Amino acid sequence: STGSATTTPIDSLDDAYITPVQIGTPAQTLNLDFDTGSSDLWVFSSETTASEVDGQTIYTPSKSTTAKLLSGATWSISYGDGSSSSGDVYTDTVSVGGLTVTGQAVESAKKVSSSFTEDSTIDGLLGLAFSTLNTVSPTQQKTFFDNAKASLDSPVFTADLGYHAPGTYNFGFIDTTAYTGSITYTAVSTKQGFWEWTSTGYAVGSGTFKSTSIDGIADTGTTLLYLPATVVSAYWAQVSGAKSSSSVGGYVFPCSATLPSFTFGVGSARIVIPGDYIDFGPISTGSSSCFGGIQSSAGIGINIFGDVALKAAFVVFNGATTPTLGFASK
Ligand SMILES: NCCN1CCOCC1
Repeated sequence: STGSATTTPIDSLDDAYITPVQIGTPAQTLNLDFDTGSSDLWVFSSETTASEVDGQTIYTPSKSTTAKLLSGATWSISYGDGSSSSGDVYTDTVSVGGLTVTGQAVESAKKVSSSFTEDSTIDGLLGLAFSTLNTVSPTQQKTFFDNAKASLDSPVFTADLGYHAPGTYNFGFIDTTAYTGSITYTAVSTKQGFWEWTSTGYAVGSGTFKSTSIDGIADTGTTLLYLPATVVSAYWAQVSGAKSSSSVGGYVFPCSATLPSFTFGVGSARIVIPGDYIDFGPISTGSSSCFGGIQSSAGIGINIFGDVALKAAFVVFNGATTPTLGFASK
């Protein structure tokens, strides 16, 4: 089998992408943030504290004839950005772009932190990292991809995010019309539960490529590109007026600038992120300063190839027994 669903930016800056997901019988469609950096499929629900719901579509398991309460199972997650959520677990039929998984764990939120409440466009998350990071306790649950894996024509999923435009998540197949050149695959370490790989280096604009190993994760659930301070400083040094701001929380630059591209290595292949993708957006509407799409990973503990980087490529998350990651230009 296969599935194909369109993913859409939630706002004019691509702060996050939402993909419609069908849950239950009859279908209840919720717009979830597909996150390759986490492994819980959780939704705003009929159990969520009313004061913490502000415009989101909720999942009501009592209205689903296929919903089954997973007795004694609870979940509680805290993300790298400081946001959190928790609640109970049901199993239900979940479909993404025509691909159906029966008995998928759907984590019904009872509580969500304020960061979630204020994003009316995000009805929950659909985790696509390895199932070893799933928070369901005591019985750890599998991700939608992990459950679908055996039934798919090929055990893979692809991310094709658009810049200020819709994109696609495909399951079980590779669309050979969606990219230029070829897909270069690279090794993945599953030791930390992430799609963790090693980039072979970088270039700033038309500069000479520097061969240097950069371990990081392909994370569709992170908005920006987070790289070592050395790399990030060499990039922003090419932009007049760029500087790190403590009030904004990172590199800002004058909105008047046209930015250089940033290239990252995938084996002997090169993915070029256009300068416009790195011009993330104004720190406020009408502001003099704009927030950088490339930021330092110094306080995080891991480098993150977030949406700024992934939207420049067709990305294959290969879930075979020994997982690999593929990148193609587009
Ligand atoms: N609620 C703050 C976080 N979110 C994250 C996704 O984009 C919008 C802002």
